[PDB]
Amino acid sequence: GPVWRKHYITYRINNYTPDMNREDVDYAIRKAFQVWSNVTPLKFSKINTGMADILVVFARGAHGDFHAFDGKGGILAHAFGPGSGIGGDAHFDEDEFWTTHSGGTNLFLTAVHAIGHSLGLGHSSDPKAVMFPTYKYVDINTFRLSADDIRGIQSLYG
Ligand SMILES: [Ca+2]
Ligand SMILES: [Ca+2]
Ligand SMILES: [Ca+2]
Ligand SMILES: [Zn+2]
Ligand SMILES: [Zn+2]
Repeated sequence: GPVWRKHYITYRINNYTPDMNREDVDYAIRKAFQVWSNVTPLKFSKINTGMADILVVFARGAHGDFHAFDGKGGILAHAFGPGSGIGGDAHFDEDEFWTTHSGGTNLFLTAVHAIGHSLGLGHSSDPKAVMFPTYKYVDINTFRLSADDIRGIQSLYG
């Protein structure tokens, strides 16, 4: 389905979770975009004003779409495929406790998955894939895209 038809993509962090230090939110999101720029021709840039392609939002409960969040647990985040307006945007449930580590829900790992959707990927049935729909903590020692994820993204880009 839909893909970005340009190589320079922008993102903006709409608001910041109080669960984390501001700089750690910025870094987690930046690093998550890097995972995907490493395996595609895409370039990602953070902007702080105006309309970005991919808006990163922390929100809880009903927050303006059909994908209302459900309090702590269950659904952690959701994202829209490429397109105008809400297309591309990535939403993170503030009722989770976001972190840089194994405690709570790791923001970086969740953002890698969400951004996969923001770039046009669907879910994988392979539990080893980052696009599998259940969160799995892995350290940034073992984390890597799986073959399934790589094939998926290169079938869309590059
Ligand atoms: Ca958008
Ligand atoms: Ca939730
Ligand atoms: Ca929170
Ligand atoms: Zn949403
Ligand atoms: Zn998903």
